[PDB]
Amino acid sequence: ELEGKVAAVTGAASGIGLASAEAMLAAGARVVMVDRDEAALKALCNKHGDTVIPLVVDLLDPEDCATLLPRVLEKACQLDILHANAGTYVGGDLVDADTMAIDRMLNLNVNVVMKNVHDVLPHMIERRTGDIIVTSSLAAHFPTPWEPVYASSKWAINCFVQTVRRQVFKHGIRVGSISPGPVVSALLADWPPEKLKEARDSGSLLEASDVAEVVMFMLTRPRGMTIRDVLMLPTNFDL
Amino acid sequence: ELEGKVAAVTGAASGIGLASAEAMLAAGARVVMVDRDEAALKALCNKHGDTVIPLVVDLLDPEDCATLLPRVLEKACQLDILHANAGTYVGGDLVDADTMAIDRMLNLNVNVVMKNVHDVLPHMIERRTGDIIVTSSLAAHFPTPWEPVYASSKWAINCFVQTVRRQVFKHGIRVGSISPGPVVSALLADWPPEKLKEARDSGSLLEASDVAEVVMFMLTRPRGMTIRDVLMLPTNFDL
Amino acid sequence: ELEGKVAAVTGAASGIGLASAEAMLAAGARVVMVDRDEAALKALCNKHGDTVIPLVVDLLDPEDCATLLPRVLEKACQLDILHANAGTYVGGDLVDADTMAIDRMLNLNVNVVMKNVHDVLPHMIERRTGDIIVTSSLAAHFPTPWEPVYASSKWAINCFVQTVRRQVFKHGIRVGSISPGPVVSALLADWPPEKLKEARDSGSLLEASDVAEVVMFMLTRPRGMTIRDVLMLPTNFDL
Amino acid sequence: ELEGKVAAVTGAASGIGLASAEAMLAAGARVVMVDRDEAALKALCNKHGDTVIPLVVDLLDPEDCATLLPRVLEKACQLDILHANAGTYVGGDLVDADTMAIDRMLNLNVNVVMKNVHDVLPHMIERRTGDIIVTSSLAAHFPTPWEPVYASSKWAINCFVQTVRRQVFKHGIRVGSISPGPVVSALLADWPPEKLKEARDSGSLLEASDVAEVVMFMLTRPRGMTIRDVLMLPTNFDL
Ligand SMILES: OC[C@@H](O)[C@@H](O)[C@H](O)[C@@H](O)CO
Ligand SMILES: OC[C@@H](O)[C@@H](O)[C@H](O)[C@@H](O)CO
Ligand SMILES: OC[C@@H](O)[C@@H](O)[C@H](O)[C@@H](O)CO
Ligand SMILES: OC[C@@H](O)[C@@H](O)[C@H](O)[C@@H](O)CO
Repeated sequence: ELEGKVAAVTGAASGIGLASAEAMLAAGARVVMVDRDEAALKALCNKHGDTVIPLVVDLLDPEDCATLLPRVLEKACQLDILHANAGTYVGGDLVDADTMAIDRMLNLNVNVVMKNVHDVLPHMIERRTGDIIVTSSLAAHFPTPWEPVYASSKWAINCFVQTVRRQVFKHGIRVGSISPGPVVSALLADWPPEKLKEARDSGSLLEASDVAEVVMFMLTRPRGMTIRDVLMLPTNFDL
Repeated sequence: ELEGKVAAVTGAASGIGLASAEAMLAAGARVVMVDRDEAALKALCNKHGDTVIPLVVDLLDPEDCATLLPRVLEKACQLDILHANAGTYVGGDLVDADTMAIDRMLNLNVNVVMKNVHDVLPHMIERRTGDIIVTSSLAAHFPTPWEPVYASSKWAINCFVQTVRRQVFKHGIRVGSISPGPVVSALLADWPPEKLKEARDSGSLLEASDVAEVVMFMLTRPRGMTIRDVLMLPTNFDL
Repeated sequence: ELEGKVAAVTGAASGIGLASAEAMLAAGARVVMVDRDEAALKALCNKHGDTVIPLVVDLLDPEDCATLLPRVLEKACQLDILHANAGTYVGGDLVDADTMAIDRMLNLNVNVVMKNVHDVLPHMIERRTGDIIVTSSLAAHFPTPWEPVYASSKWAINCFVQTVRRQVFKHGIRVGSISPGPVVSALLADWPPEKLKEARDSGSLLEASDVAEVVMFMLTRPRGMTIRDVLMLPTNFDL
Repeated sequence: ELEGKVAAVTGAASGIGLASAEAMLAAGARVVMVDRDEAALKALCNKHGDTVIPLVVDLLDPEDCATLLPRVLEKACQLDILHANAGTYVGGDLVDADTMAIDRMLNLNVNVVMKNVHDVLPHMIERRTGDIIVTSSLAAHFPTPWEPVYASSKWAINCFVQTVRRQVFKHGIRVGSISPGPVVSALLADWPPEKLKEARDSGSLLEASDVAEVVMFMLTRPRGMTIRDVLMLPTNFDL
């Protein structure tokens, strides 16, 4: 079980963040779902009763990112887990892409992730026990030619995770990430035609509910042990 | 459960291979323990009844490595899993080390691992379903200055695993590895004084029984999904 | 020689960008020095005569980053080389650092670098011949525990460079980077006390004039060949 | 110039080792060419006069690898440079390849390289000044799916080089490697049909004489600076 522990999930309104939030709830926890889409959250706040706490944060406003931390402790307190799942996608060639989404992407996939971790760590250091999981990707361990802006952001995540945990583990904290291949998501529309055609694998891609069990296996682990990364991909995906 | 599946484990006579073999047996499987030490195996063949099949193979004789495959099918058949856990250690500076152990190490940590995989794959391609797990290390993802010969071998393993699975997954096969930090083992005597002192962490290092559960989680996984690597280390180990 | 070719250098007002700009000038080229400090540039515009073109760009305003490209072609045209040397530093623990510099850093070390490349590439694709060099770091190939925010940005650069060149080389373009260890720079004040003490190596660290010769060796290279990266560090630096 | 320095080159009888040996000779040095093919060496010993010293070493006999070091000091002494260029190739799928060449390859591409370095280092530590260059490959920085056995060996080389230099640089020694893409070589016959077709690039591949100049640039470098690696590939090669 997850006893009476509290967890926060960015981008929880949909996709992996959604699957991760629902799986934590099952194990017995209050979960604070964070995303920009309140209308999407609303439907979750009721058919999930009481234990689902919504928190609307653009997360792309420096003022909003800082709202995050205290608001969690305000709304529920008892923070023991953070899951920075918030992420986007930009694929194809570098030209033919706008300067805009780029900025927005790296800031959400890198800047936001770091700031969130930076802002929630003081709590865990006083309290001791802390747990942090970042949503990485298979692109963190491969130079995928068709997503230069996306893979690079995940390479930054790879470094950041293993390096930051080296300066925090003395305070009873665990840090890790999940590096999944392609997964069913609205983000699949943001792909280029390079591959995708690959993602037509009758090896039904990866289901977002499957990675959540890995997240649980990472959380539900002897405190003495830390799982820093997990490389998972659809068996019938060529990479 | 592991139904009536059969598995083979190199270096199963002790350490991680030993923990891995025992955990498979629990899930319900015949396991072929492979190692050079028959006297060590003997004690396992009886107090583990019937389901423990011994196979004495030096594994450092080209003639013996080839004995491996048919002998498994001879002794029990029904091979669905291979675990290349056989490995050794060489630490310290490069000078002050003998040319000999080196050769012996790389051959066992690289040459033997590959040959074993090469020799058991034909079976799985005809049969379809196959599963392969290689025992890697945290050194596969770090340039540890105090074990030049050991880390490099694990970097080769990192490449080999993810690259070989790209040319086999079309035949219903899963390939992956486990990259654990330091673990209680007779190999701990082979360490230099560089760190080790680190391994005095009252964060009781890593227990070999804990990684075995990760191996099960890798095996006991939807066939559609493949876990390629798992980074685990003692929480109180600085790396 | 660099014939009548033109080059642009970000952060050219000081440090590696300064050394790189001066070395190009020697080989025979007009160089557009780009930086926020006009007063620093001014002194360079006169004691370097005619061939030094200044361009004041904050580079941390989306409106200013887009000013870059046309202004180069406006001020001098004939662009054949881009050098994205602009970068900053953030070291120490993650806590004890402000959310602000972080954002500013990743945006300059990642977002700005990409946008600059994105905006200058169309020219080279029409013209054919193009050359791009990014200033990376030794941290691009190591998880330095004491600079989590800086190393991660360089890991992104490592991916970005080798991956972007795979989708441009068909148009007669070369892309690469330089990954130097610590070098004498005003950025040395931004270091933590972790190491630095190392940088007291009577092995006089690395001189910024030495890396510039590597840049020339990268540029001054058979067009048929592309140098993608160069790992250089002070001989007496432990990493 | 290379003053009156002496250098040793493994696999110098042909290919990159051949180009490297000839380029050193030009700069002014005695060079000991090492290879299994005496008949190939013979033709070099005469039309290259006096400064070319042959040394026939199988290099795949543990007894022969140890012959190496003293014999160099026997034949010429004054060793200041070692170049471990000796290497082979194995491509295609893992099945369809023999256990034999594999063993032979990893031993020559990994075991032999290490042993050679291990055996020549004591000299340089007493003498102080030393220089070591290992012939790596682009495969050291990519998981090439069509050469599992070759790339993995180069990943080991990548670790070995940067990690070994960390425990030797205090004795006035420089260590590095060259990571070139595909190059014209008799080893081109050992390729699979996967790509090769790529190597039909009218971007004339890479010429072995071009990498030698990089080697010189690595050697001919301020002692205070060490070039640890150089990533070079044919501009019109997709990787
Ligand atoms: O939804 C994005 C996906 O989860 C990510 O993993 C990459 O797109 C994939 O790895 C391709 O490299
Ligand atoms: O028993 C060996 C250990 O399991 C291995 O993981 C390394 O020694 C460790 O990672 C140090 O880098
Ligand atoms: O000025 C910054 C320096 O050039 C950079 O290279 C890193 O600080 C160094 O590598 C430490 O890892
Ligand atoms: O002759 C071998 C070649 O030099 C090597 O570099 C690889 O074959 C190439 O990189 C393919 O990955």
